[PDB]
Amino acid sequence: FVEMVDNLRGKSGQGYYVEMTVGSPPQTLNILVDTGSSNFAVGAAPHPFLHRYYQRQLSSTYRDLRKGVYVPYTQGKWEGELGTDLVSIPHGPNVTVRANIAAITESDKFFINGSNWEGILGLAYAEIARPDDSLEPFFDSLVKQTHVPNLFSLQLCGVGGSMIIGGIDHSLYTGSLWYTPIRREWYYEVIIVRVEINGQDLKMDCKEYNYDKSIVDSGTTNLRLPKKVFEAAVKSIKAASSTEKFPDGFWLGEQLVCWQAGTTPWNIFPVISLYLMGEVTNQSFRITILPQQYLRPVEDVATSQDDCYKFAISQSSTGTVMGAVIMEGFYVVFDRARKRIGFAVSACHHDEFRTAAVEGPFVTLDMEDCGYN
Ligand SMILES: Cc1cc2cc(c1)C(=O)N[C@@H](c1ccccc1)C/C=C/COC[C@@H]([C@H](O)CNCc1cccc(C(C)C)c1)NC2=O
Repeated sequence: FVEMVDNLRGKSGQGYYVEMTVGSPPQTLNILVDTGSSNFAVGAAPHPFLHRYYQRQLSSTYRDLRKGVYVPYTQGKWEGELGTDLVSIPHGPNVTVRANIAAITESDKFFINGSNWEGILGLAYAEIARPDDSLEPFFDSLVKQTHVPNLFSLQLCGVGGSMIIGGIDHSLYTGSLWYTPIRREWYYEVIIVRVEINGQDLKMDCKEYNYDKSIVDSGTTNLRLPKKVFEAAVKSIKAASSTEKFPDGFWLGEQLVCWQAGTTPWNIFPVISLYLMGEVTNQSFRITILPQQYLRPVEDVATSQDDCYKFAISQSSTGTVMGAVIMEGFYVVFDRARKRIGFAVSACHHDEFRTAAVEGPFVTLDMEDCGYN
């Protein structure tokens, strides 16, 4: 696993990617790591934002599946043609597998100018693959075709980080690993049982936190919350930070807030705790996130007399999304073999006053199931 450490790169706010090769002879591409979807897809024709792309006609091992595919995400969409080819991860396990690949031929608001990645690795389950669940996802192929154990973990550092395939690297975290069940195998779906802001409970029925599912998604930046939960959370964050007033556009994630370089007032912003269902009845643990995680710096030389930030919590109409802002400075273990997700504090986490945490146990008397439907 040391060979896999620091195998992820990224531009701030533009996506974490791993190097892969596709085809025979190997064509090198940088591929976005996405636990929020299940299609492996690569740019396969010119695009103003791509420095390189998959050339199927140079690969003797390419097999055309004679089927088109269209994938509309929350942000962005693409379409292209299915086939299969040999794939390897130079800084992953030492194996070469034959995998499904979508050759993207048209796209809209999907590739990002300057992001350095040319494709996406959907690491979730076949139930949400397009065009349907018969298209085996990459990680499934890898496990079936090799001896790699059925689990991977991600340490995203807010850029670089590590994707450890087939295991857990103890150098990447401290303290204990706490596990929450994967509720259903489609997305990495989990259940939040409680939310607090500065230790104050939001006080809603816990099904609202999971309306109509809650997922762990490395392919989305923000923590995204159902409308009712989002409005409650903003109200409580505004209340805690009320010594300064910000425009509504800031709270809507449409406008930056800036402070003279070095003077960001971290202390006025609250910590947010998300309590995740535990492995034992009515037990939970919490992960705590600091404003350094949910106020995302926007690098722009033009504004660089200041430190400028966007509010990285937003409203969702498709359930909770624990995006990269939540994953950053946790080590997150996708323990597919045991149908659970592990969290620990990451070696790449804080202030001289507060530190992000993963801790438990917490018990609740309330017998409600927090799962939505
Ligand atoms: C609002 C928003 C949504 C999404 C991405 C971003 C922003 C974004 O800004 N992402 C960038 C990034 C930067 C820094 C860190 C992490 C990500 C770069 C990543 C692009 C890849 O997009 C991946 C996609 C992810 O699969 C979504 N999962 C739920 C889902 C919803 C609908 C359909 C489907 C499947 C089943 C087809 C899944 N993310 C976004 O939609």
